[PDB]
Amino acid sequence: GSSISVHPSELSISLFEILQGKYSYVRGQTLHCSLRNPGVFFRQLFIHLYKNALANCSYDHVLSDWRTYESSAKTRWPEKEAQWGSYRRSTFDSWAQTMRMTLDHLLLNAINRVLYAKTQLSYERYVDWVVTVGMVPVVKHTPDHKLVNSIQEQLMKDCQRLASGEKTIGRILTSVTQEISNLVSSLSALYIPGYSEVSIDYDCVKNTFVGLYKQKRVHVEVITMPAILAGRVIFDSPIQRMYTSIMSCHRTAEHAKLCQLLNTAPTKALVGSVNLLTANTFQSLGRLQDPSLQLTSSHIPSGSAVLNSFFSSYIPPVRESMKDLTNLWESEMFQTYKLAPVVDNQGQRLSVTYSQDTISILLGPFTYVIADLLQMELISHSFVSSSLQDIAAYLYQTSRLFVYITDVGQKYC
Amino acid sequence: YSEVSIDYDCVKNTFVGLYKQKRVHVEVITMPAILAGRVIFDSPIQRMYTSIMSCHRTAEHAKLCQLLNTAPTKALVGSVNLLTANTFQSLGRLQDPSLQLTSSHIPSGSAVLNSFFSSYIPPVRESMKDLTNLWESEMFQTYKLAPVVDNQGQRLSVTYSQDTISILLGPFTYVIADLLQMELISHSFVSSSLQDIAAYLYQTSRLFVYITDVGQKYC
Amino acid sequence: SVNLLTANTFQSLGRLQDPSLQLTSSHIPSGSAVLNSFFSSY
Repeated sequence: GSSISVHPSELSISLFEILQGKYSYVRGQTLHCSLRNPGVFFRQLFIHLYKNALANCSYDHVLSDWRTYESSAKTRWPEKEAQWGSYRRSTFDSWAQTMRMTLDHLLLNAINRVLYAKTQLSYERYVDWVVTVGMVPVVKHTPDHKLVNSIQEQLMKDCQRLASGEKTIGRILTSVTQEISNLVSSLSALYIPGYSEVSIDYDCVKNTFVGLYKQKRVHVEVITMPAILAGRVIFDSPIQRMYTSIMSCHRTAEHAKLCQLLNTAPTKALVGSVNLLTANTFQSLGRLQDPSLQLTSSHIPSGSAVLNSFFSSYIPPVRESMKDLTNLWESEMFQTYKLAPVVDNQGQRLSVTYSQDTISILLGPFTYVIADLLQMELISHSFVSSSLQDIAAYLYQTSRLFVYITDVGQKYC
Repeated sequence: YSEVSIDYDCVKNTFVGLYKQKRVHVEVITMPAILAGRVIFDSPIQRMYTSIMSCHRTAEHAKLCQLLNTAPTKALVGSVNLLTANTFQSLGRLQDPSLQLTSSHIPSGSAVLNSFFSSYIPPVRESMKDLTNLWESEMFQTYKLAPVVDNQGQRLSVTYSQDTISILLGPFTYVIADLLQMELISHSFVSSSLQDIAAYLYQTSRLFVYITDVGQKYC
Repeated sequence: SVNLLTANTFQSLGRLQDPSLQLTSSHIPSGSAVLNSFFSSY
């Protein structure tokens, strides 16, 4: 009735080292290294914080500012009050392009500084958790106002570029700033706590699995429940499904190296420091005159009259196990996490991007389950290979601000 | 500033570095594993370290089997460069007992019953052909570099991508130096030229908007 | 015990001088005069 079992066993200490590649390493391990990419989750923080800044609905505030922009352009062009047909088409495009460069300057700078905050979360640990084990330890730290207070002064410094002087131009530009003032302080505080330590901390077995730091307990989040036998715990993991063939490749490679180093001497019979790549052939042969390298002694102890003898040659099948594993891990990430590669003509492989199916498997529980992040929205499929210039360009056409400008532009036509 | 493979680093809860008499601040992008016995890093070279060591030791093994099989006649007992030298001048210098025979003394109390011969067998170049495909899959998946390829699958020089510019030039610009106003480069600008950069930025600049505003009033 | 992929060739051959790796003993107990013999491969 104890109900406790150790998680860091002899199996689990070897599972984390497979990714680290000390024991066995092949070409198929590299496709897991693209699964550890934090830049796709970095795109989710860029889309979320930019969309809600452009989600403010202020109809009368937008239409009142074009009137003051029109009244400014009346004084800049004197003696042209009689004509007004050419006045519309030049100043309307002149009104729209002013508002893009102000959002290019101040709005995008606040997004990237939250995105690249020093030592807060770890997506590379999270892929190192989930692929190895279904459990994700959660250490909740205190939300510290160290990087937060550096942002809260830049809340004022976003206004200091306009210096609160242009109330007409600012009342759109601060309305999108006063929403991102509140949202960053709500997002960055939730961006702090969640931490874990891969291959360091300790985990136990009960009805609900528990983890522990030096003196405190650690909450455990499980995405895939392993099998718990009373003798030995077997995980439901893609590496655990690979563990038989990973062990078999290194032992036959050490067997292959053993047969190489045993067949060094050219003459085998019965009885009954300078690097050689750098050394000259004249200097090497003076050092190779040793009885260990030239002969193999086979003593054959007494009471033994040798009747016959045979010779055995070099035969490990070395590279056939390596060529299987490169096709084996290639079929693993493309079917467990369903990654879609891009392929040029004549079947040439390029870098593998993510898919819509892996963004529900990984970035679903990474965003929603780990941290209490309610308002977050999942990324569309075509945005994973895009650029930061391409993201803010496409989101403008579906934003709130473009609807108001199109409403103004179709009345005057 | 920093000094690669020169300065000194320690291990604590927060990692610290040191110059001759002053402390050096340490910025960490990937946290390694800290075991009490041996420290194992989370590095792409550290993930390669097993196969890098195995290639040189079997190449030194391959060179050892070459230099052991020099003499053409092997039996039991029981300075001018040769590329530059003439064949008549070389054979006068090759009349040496070390190059012609291999002595195998077989010490006393040993009546040799049988004997065998072993030939040259290292698998030399198969380890080298694996590593060229191994590092090719490493930078294209850890840093996600996009190459350009002509027809019939011919490889050209590999440019950067949008994914490596967040991994490398993100922490290089923002984390290291307090550079607030810096903006990350667009994707299509990495292969451009300096004439092409200033041409394209003019069409989205502030100055072109004012000139277009003047040019549409008079039309 | 050092892994042969990591070990030097000079350090390995000092450890490979063992009677188990070099020979196979086939005792063929008494009352048996061996007439012929054969070899089987992989």
